[PDB]
Amino acid sequence: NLVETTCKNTPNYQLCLKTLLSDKRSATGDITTLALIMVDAIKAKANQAAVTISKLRHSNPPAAWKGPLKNCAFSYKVILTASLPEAIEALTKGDPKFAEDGMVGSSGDAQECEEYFKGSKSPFSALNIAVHELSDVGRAIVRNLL
Repeated sequence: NLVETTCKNTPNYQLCLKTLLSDKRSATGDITTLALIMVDAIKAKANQAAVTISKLRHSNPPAAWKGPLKNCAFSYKVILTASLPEAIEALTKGDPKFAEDGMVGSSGDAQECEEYFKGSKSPFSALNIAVHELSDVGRAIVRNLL
């Protein structure tokens, strides 16, 4: 019952469980594999956010959203091109401290994104919240190895 036990040691059991059991690798999965499955979930959501940000920026958004959008674009670019790749590298290399830092970064960047839309509607709030939730679950999985 590693998936059960692992997901119990996360800040969101039901999300962890739903996510790991979607993936085929979970049934035969050690802690690192489960980390690896979470990263790929974060990546799916981050790719969606990246496109969604781009669309909005191309849809003649109100001026007040230009700042937030532009900053969010940078956030997801870092997540996609640096944070997540380095986590996959680190988990592969057997160096989890560096994969925890990927999960910490992606969580803060998604949260910082949401935060720019404070006091207004947030046009892709669910995607920010998903990247943060999923990231906070990956970080917990990763910390079993520290």
